[PDB]
Amino acid sequence: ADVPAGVQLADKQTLVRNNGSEVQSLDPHKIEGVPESNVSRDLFEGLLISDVEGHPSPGVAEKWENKDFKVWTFHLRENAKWSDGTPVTAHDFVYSWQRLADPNTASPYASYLQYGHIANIDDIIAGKKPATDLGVKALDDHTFEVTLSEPVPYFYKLLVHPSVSPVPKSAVEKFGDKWTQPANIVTNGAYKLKNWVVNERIVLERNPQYWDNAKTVINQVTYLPISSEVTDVNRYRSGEIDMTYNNMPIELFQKLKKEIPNEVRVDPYLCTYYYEINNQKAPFNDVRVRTALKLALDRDIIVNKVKNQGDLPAYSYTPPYTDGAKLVEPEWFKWSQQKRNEEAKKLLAEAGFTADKPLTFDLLYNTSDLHKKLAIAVASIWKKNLGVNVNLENQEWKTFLDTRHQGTFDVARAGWCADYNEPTSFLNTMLSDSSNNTAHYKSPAFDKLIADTLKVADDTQRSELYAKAEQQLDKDSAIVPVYYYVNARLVKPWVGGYTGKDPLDNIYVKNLYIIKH
Repeated sequence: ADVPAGVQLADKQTLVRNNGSEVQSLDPHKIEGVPESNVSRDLFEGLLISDVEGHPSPGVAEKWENKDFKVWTFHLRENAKWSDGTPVTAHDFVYSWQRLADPNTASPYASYLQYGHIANIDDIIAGKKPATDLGVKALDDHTFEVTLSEPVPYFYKLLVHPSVSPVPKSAVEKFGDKWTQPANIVTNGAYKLKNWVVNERIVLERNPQYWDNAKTVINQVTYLPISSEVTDVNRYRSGEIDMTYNNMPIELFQKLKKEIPNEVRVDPYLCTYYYEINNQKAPFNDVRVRTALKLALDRDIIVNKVKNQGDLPAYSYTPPYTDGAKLVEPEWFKWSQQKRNEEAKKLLAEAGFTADKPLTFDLLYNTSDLHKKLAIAVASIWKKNLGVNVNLENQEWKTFLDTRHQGTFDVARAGWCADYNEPTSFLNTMLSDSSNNTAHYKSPAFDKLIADTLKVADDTQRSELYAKAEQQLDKDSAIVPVYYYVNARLVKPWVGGYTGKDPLDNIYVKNLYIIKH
């Protein structure tokens, strides 16, 4: 943390943050969501980290070079250590990225190594080559060298993500799935795990071995698992919570902006809220059905009437303000909702559905005030505009993600937030073989457009290809875009160091501080 000259620090430097749900895991190779990543950034530190404004910056690597954007050499600081005092070395990175690539680990982020095009990853994922063939090596204890199969000018931007953080081989090996328990875990971020009580709290304490420990200010941070946005706001206003999760309740938000304007933080956020259709399951394998659902949803009602928190109606997957996005707004987005409804009814009438045999399906969402209220509204809109019937089902976060990976669903509420600010952070998740493809969408045409982006060495050609890839997704109605999120949350006046400038919202508690109050 960089405390401004003249700010008076509180005697007690403790923080309580709501984290939206119980995490999937604390193992960097078994996680894929925002709540998980929030805790992961405090515990595990990779090659680079984001600074307080989100810029990729030195993490365990103090400096790095690239040869033709294909060979990346990371010089690791000599004093990087784990919480047990042992050094973090390039060998830790070699073992960790191999473990991520290994199919036996079954990471939801195995494909992150395909996104960076680390040599031999496709064969490793397919079981054709062992994980030790991965294009990574330790040239010495403090030098990690990464070899890609094609030039990737933005490669270093990927390296702030939890999937590429190091994990301690000796703890993993000795304790298996219990390596993350407080008595067994070993960490290299600013914090260490003190307590983990499922569905109650996660408490982290300062890690004195952290290389940058002298600049850490907060001594203890607690992460809560509260999925009710209403309850989160209530416990923030009672004094318990210092920073809510960034999902805001429809019941209270309008009141909140009028009651505590200065605590309501609203900033840009590279995330898209959408309804994920399971493209492999009939009748959702029919584009007419998917297009009807996409067109009949009334974004103006959802975004400005039912939610009204500053979100922008969406017509694509990749947010248009992603660095490198130059998207073409489709003609259906400019039409009237009436015109979109007739088209939708027409397509559904064409797909075999009638009043006697209507379209009825499930709408899965993770337990939340916000998502339930949006799903109820979407169900009403779809019923009125298209005559379809939907059965709402809530599931807790960890189970909800598993269900979508399992492809035991019809339509699911969904949200993707960028992992690095470049359109492929979104677009690579729709590749046929991506480990993050929960839409279960497989288009050889889409795959080809993305494959072509690194075969050109021109930003303009790349952007035009990303635009076309979005048009292909849209043409196939792989998803139902709803809105581009804003990052809205409450932060107490005494919480310093949170700028809101990072559109990825990669917060590190080591950067915050409590002002005397």
